[PDB]
Amino acid sequence: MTEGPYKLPPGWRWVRLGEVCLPTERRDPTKNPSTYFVYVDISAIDSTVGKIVSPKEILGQHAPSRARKVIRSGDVIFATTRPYLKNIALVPPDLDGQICSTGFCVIRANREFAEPEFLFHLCRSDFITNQLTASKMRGTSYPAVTDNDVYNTLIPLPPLEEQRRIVAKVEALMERVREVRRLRAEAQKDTELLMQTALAEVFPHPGADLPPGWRWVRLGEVCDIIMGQSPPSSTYNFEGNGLPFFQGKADFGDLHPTPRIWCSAPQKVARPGDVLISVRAPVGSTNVANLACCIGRGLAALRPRDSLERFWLLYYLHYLEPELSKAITKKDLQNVFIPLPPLEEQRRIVAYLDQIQQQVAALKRAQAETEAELKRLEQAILDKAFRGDL
Repeated sequence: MTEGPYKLPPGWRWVRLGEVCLPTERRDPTKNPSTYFVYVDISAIDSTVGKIVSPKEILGQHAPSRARKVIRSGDVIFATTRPYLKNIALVPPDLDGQICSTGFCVIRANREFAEPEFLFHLCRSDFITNQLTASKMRGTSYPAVTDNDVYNTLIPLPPLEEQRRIVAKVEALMERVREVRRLRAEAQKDTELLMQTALAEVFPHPGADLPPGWRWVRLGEVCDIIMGQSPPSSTYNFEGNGLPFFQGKADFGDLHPTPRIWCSAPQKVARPGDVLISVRAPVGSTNVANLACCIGRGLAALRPRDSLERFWLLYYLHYLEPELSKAITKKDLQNVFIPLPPLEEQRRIVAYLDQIQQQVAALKRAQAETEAELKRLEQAILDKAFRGDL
């Protein structure tokens, strides 16, 4: 209504960006051929945080044709090409009187109405991007975004004092985001070390001391071992005839293999529970069977006897992966020594390792890629800022 795009706190007002900007000028550095100037092009900007980080000092003689807009301390420069990339930055004082590409719209705050830092953060918002119509679907001969298009966008305008307060809150919030990323990185490192340390303790070299009552056994003693075989070609089908067939490591998923092809003549069978292990090319890699299935040349299946927990075996094989990864013969597998606690202690220790393993996995995923996390979290902060909610 009278409220504009959305309702602002008391005392704020809606204006076009241009209404709080000043005129800007151009200069041809080639007119002082022996004079160095500093040039800010698109490549000079880190779009993730909106900072001029790599401008180039250039001899006037060699000024690029786009090098014509004079920038001043506190200007915001806003690329009119691909605006969604956020090549948008605040000009520091060291760059006063230097030059940026004509590809930037130069937004110079009229300090009677707007703080440069407030304009900078405002201009990084999707709220501005989303107003630039020439960025949306284009028909024949539609012009690209112009400087006037940018100056014409609507912006919420608090009093100067509140602008400065909002700038401080936005910058502090963004710094906390960085702090958390660093912390996560540290946790990832320490948690991985924890897992590695825990496995090394419970899985000592054969013959090493084990708590009384544990025994060193050969896997063959507490595990049925089945070497996979290639059935006759022509017994494979996709009609669900027989059992899913897994040739080798390639046919393994994150934890369990997913059925792709069947074999009507199941030769070597693995059941739910059994651990699958690659005995071929990438030796030692592991999965667990979740369905009755059959295995080929590339796999062995290990079926724990009653004195051995599936997951104790799995952790051990994973811990041994570097050794196992130098084919693998039945006798090899049967001859592997494993320390064997009573079932209750295997389960107690597996519960502990499971907690760490889940934490390592979570920490791995919780670290989002940098450019995306920073740009989209920035946007969520700006949305709060420009509604008056900070």
